[PDB]
Amino acid sequence: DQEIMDAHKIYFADLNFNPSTGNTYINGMYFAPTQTNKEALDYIQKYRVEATLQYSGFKDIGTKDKEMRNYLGDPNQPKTNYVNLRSYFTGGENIMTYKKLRIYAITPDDRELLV
Amino acid sequence: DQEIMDAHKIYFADLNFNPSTGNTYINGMYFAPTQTNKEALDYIQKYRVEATLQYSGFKDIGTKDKEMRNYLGDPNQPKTNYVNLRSYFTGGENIMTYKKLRIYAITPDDRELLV
Amino acid sequence: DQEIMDAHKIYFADLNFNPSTGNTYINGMYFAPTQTNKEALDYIQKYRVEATLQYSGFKDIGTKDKEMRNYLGDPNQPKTNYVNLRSYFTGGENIMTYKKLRIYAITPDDRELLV
Amino acid sequence: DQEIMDAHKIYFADLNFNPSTGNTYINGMYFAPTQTNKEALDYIQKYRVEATLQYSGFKDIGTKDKEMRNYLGDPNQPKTNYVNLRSYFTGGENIMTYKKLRIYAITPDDRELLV
Amino acid sequence: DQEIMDAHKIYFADLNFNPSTGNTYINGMYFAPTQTNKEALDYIQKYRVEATLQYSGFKDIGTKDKEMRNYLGDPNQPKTNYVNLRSYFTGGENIMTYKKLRIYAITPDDRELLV
Amino acid sequence: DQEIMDAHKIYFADLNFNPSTGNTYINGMYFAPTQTNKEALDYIQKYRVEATLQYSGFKDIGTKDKEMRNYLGDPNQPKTNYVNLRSYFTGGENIMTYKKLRIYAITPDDRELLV
Amino acid sequence: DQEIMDAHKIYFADLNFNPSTGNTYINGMYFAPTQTNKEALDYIQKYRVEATLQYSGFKDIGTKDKEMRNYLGDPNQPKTNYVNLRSYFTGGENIMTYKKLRIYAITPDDRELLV
Amino acid sequence: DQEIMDAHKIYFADLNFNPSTGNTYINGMYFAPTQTNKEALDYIQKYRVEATLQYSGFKDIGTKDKEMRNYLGDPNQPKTNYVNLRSYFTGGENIMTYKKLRIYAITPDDRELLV
Amino acid sequence: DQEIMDAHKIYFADLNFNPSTGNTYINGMYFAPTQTNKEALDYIQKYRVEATLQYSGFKDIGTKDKEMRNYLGDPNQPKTNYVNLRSYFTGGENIMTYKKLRIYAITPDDRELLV
Amino acid sequence: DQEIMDAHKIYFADLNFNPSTGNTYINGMYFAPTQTNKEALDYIQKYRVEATLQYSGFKDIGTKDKEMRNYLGDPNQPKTNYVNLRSYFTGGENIMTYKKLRIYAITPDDRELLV
Amino acid sequence: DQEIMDAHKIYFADLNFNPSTGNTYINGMYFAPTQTNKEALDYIQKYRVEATLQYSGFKDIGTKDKEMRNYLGDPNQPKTNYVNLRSYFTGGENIMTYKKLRIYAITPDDRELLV
Amino acid sequence: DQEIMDAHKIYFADLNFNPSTGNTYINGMYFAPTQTNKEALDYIQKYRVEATLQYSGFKDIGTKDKEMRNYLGDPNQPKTNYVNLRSYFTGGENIMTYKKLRIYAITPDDRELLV
Amino acid sequence: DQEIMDAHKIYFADLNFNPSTGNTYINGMYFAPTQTNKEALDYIQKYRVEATLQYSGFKDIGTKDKEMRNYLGDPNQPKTNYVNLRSYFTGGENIMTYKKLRIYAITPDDRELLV
Amino acid sequence: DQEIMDAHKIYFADLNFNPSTGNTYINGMYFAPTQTNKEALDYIQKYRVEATLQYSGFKDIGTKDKEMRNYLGDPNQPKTNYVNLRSYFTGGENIMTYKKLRIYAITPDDRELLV
Repeated sequence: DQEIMDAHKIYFADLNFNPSTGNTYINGMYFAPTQTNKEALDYIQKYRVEATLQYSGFKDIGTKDKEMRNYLGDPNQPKTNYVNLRSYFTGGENIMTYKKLRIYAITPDDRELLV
Repeated sequence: DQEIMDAHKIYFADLNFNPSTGNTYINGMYFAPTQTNKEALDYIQKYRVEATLQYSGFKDIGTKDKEMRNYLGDPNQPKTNYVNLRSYFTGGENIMTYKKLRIYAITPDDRELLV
Repeated sequence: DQEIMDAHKIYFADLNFNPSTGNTYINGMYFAPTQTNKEALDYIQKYRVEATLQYSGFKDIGTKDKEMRNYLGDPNQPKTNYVNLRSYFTGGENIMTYKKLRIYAITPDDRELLV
Repeated sequence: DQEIMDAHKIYFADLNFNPSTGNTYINGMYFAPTQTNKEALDYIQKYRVEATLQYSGFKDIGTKDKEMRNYLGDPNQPKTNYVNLRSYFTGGENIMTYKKLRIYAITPDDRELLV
Repeated sequence: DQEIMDAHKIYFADLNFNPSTGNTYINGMYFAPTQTNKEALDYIQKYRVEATLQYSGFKDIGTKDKEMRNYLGDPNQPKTNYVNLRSYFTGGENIMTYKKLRIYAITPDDRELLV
Repeated sequence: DQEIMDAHKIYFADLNFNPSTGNTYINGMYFAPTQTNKEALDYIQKYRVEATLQYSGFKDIGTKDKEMRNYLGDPNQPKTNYVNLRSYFTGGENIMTYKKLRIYAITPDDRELLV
Repeated sequence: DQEIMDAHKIYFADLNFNPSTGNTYINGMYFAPTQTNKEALDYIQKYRVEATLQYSGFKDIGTKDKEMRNYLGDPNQPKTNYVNLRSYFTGGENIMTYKKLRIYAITPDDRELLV
Repeated sequence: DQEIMDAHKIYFADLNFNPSTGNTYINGMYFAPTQTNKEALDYIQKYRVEATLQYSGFKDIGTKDKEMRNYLGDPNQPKTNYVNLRSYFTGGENIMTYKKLRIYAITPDDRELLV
Repeated sequence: DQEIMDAHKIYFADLNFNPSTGNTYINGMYFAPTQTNKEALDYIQKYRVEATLQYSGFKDIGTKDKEMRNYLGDPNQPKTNYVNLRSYFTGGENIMTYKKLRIYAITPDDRELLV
Repeated sequence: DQEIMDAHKIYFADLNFNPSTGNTYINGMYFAPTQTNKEALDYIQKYRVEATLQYSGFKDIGTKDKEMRNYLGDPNQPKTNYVNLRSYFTGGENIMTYKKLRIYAITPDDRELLV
Repeated sequence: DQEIMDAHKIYFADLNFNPSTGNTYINGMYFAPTQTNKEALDYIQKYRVEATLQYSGFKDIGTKDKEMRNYLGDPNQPKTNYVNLRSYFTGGENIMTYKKLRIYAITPDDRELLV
Repeated sequence: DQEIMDAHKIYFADLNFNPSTGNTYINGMYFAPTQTNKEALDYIQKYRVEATLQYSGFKDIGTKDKEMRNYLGDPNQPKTNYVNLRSYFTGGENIMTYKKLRIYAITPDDRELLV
Repeated sequence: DQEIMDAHKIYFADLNFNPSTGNTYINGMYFAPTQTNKEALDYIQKYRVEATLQYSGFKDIGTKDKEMRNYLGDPNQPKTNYVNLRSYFTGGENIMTYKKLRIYAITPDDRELLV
Repeated sequence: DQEIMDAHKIYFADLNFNPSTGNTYINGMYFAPTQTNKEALDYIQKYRVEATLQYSGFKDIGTKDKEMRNYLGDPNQPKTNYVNLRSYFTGGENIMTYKKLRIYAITPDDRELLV
């Protein structure tokens, strides 16, 4: 059901501010808030990132799975998807310049979100 | 038992005040307080709102179900119905200008309350 | 055993004081303290009030049941009857001007206490 | 300026509730809240009560003076008069049945308030 | 310097929310925030309200004076004017339906703000 | 001593993070940290901003003065200059897109910093 | 075993002091502390008081049973008898002027203690 | 002015309760509450007791002076006299059986109060 | 095994100090600390005291049993015997003048310790 | 005035209890409580002890002076004398076996108290 | 699978700072953070150190086993290996000068990390 | 395996400092820390001390058993032996002058440690 | 007095440990602890550093003055010199690799300490 | 007055215990407690130590002065002398093996105490 699986462009990233610097880091993505007609988040299973770290930026980080907790940290909401940007093969932090998001169902590799 | 199912005009909405603004938002409706002769709240099951958000106001929000907790937050009261204005497909807040309330039993779509 | 069921004239009401007004509201009646010869409180079951609210005073409020907790809030006392003036079909508060108390055993409607 | 000195009928009494009884006692009178045209509270000086105590009710209690603190215990209000019902020749408490209020300027004895 | 003394239309009122009701009351007006070219708030001295109370709404309340504290309760701001809606000849509360605002310099009576 | 008064390009802005949004606001500029050869911050006196607010972005905000507190909130540092982005003719917040900084000595209007 | 059942004259009453009065009230009787030769407290079962209340003093109060807790509120003591002066058909308090103590075994009515 | 100096029969003693005994001890006498016509407490100066201690009861204790603090420990009361039963030549405590009260003005020795 | 059952002369008493007196009372006896060769504390079972109370000193108090808790209140010690001077037929306290200690095995009455 | 200076036999010592021993030590003597006829404590000035320490008991300790604080640690008492058993040429503690008390006025050496 | 078992050069040691000295001690090694292609940490089992202590530095310390807790003390990370530098036959502390790390699989003794 | 059972000379004693004295007491011995080649602590079972107490120093104290808790109070250490110097037939404390340590396996009495 | 002003080689640096890194930073130098014969710290006045920062390491930092507080943070010590490594023209932190220390009396530039 | 200035052999040292070692360090000497006949501590002024440190033990430490605080840390004692073992030219700690104590009056160098 390919095309509507590409059609969930609305998204939100979770932030973390560091004082005594001037920048904000990403530590998670509250992904695909539940609209009226969207239940294709059952077929899609696995996620893969290619981000920009603080040291040696563009690199493959690895493939992990979704963790459906909530939307916007609110208890009375549906369960939406959430890409966790911590359980990944990294040591540094992640910044907000550019990023690529390769997504794995059974055998596609669709690029679903580009900043 | 249609007509008395339309005859429960008494209602109350639950509020939330924001300081450093001047307005009050709605976050729930303590609906149909129990009068002497009203037990038609068993047949009615599902609810649907069409409200005015802070951004792109009039839109269909979706259909959800009742949560009979209490009336006016008081422990020694009967159980009345309560439309929860949080478990709905929204991201913003809701305001107090105008609203429409489409109600679903088995196959009617009766408009039960208009502000 | 009708007449002694009418003969329990001693009673006490439970109060609630509001500051920044000048009046006191009723929120319960510790009813029929246990005297030496009174065990007719087993046959009587249900109670009904016709009180004076803060808005639209004299009206039928409804029929409810007894809740034998204690007398005067004291732990080492017998269990006496208690009319709860909260689990009743009302929204406002109750005041101390005038009141009527219609009491239901199997099929009498005896008026047991008049202020 | 006699007649307007009689014309300040609006008043308020300060209460004290005792639990494990059913009554409320008077312990002060926030007297003559400041209206638009009333500055005759400068000429009047002394006050005298004839109240109903808990024991041997109607008796002369004595003559004392005013204590202009506030109105309704609120800091941002004008200063109004206040009859203190504690600095008086009594030992018991005062109740809310009936009372007489004899007021002393230079040589009148005007009865200013009757309950 | 009459006309610019009429030209300060930007304003803000200070609110107070009561739970277990559904309304919000006014208890002050943070008046005339300091724009780039406005120093006519020195000539104007006294204020007078004609509001709508909870009981017997439209009435003259009286004339009082300004209290320059701050703007929006913030310490690092200029001093702006503030109409205090408490030091006025009233006993009840004030609501948000309609209001009239008669303002007194030396001898004008300009109506400066109408809701 | 014009040119070195233009030559203090190193700067730092003070931030404020809002949760339940995704952005960071500016609320001050710790300006011109003290290098080895820079004592031209005595001649310069007044500052003027032209920023982008949350509503009606590009506008003249006004002219104010410096407040030499510290650098980076640290007690054992020299006193450097600080543009306060709060004591200015605004009501909303300020964001980080674009900004202009017009600076006033006796009679120049030098643009000292552009983002 | 009648006579030694009368021979336990040593006793102690439990007190309660009220400030802002001058008197002390009785609220229990730690009865018959265990001497060397006294085990007749097994045959005796029920107790009855005729005391002096604060209002309408001498009256029959009723028959109740013993509650063997301790002696003098001390944990390392034997269990002695205790007449509870609270679980009795009264509303007021009890005072220390005069009292009568009618005691019920199977069919005697022995007066065991007189003050 | 001898006779009215004898005519102040109203009095009150201050108590102290000891638990794990059954008695109450006297530790002060709030003496001569202020009635309407009594200002003979200026001429009288010194006091002397002959009480009953816990050991070797009836003995002369000594002569001391008055300490006008208040009446009944209440701040808004007049100043009345107070015999302090602690600053006296004793080591034990005082009990409530019998007492004699020898009072010294310039040269009388009037017995003013007998229990 | 009589004689070594008499040969445990080492002992210790447990004290209790009262301030505002000058004396110390006995409230227990940590009896027979465990030496190298002493296991005759198994055959001996019951104890009896004849002490000096505060009132009517020398009297038989009664027979009770041992409570092997510890020695000197220390957790890492063996279990030694302990005569409890509280679970005995008394009402007052015990003092340190003179005492007699009659000890009961099956049928001896050996006096084991004399002060 | 020699003989009455010898006639103040009533005295009291201040104690200190040590747990994990069995004894009580002396750390002060509240000396000569004020009786009715005793004001010879003005002429006497200096004190000298010959006590029994924990090590090398009977020895001259030295001469010191009185410290009139109170009697029995009570604030509402007269000032009586107090021999301080700490400001003396010792290192150990003092016990309660035997003691001698040599007292120095101008030139007598009267032994005033012997235990 | 020998060579890639040698190819995990990335590592991290856990530190402990002592104030009132100038040095930092090692108390653990968070070993082999999980990269993309490394699952040879299953075959390797046992570890052995030859470190430099504070006293008699170079010595064999002994052979122990791995404790897979986390990486960098972070809960949302994979499980990596951890050499515990406490459960080893030592008494002193370990310093940061030089160290040797002999590692035991079934029968190799590969030196895996040298500082 | 006698000789290596004698060869564990490394040891450590556990201390306890008393203020207001100048000495330190022994209250345990963390015995035989685990070296590389020592597992003879399984055959040895029982211990016996001959120490110097505060009173009547050199005496046989008795035979007790080992309590393998830890080494140096540290949780991540092996279990080593520990002679408890409290569960022994003593009443006083132990000091650090001289000591003898007689150790019991099945039938030897080897002296293992001498200070 | 040049040469002994060079002869104070003993020194100490003050540290600061950062967790979640592996290094320690310098934030001060407790300089020249007071030996027996050293009072040349009066003539020397000013100090200058050339350190290695975290970014663009070797650079002139500037000239500042001494702050004689203490030695090793201890209150009962003499006053020694202290180079403050914070009041210097820097923004980053300082590390422990290499450093140069140029010292200014009236007109020498002696290098006093090299790591 | 030389010889009695040598005759004050009684002394006491102040200790400091370190856990996780086995030793106690000296950090002060409460010197010459005040006996009956000793007031030669006025002529003596200065002190000098030659102790054994933790590193390079026997060395001259320097000359300092007395600090008369108290004896044994007790407030109600005379003022005795106190050698402070902290304000001395050292960096390490001091131990309890051997020590020499050279004392300076005007021109003697008497060795007053040897351990």
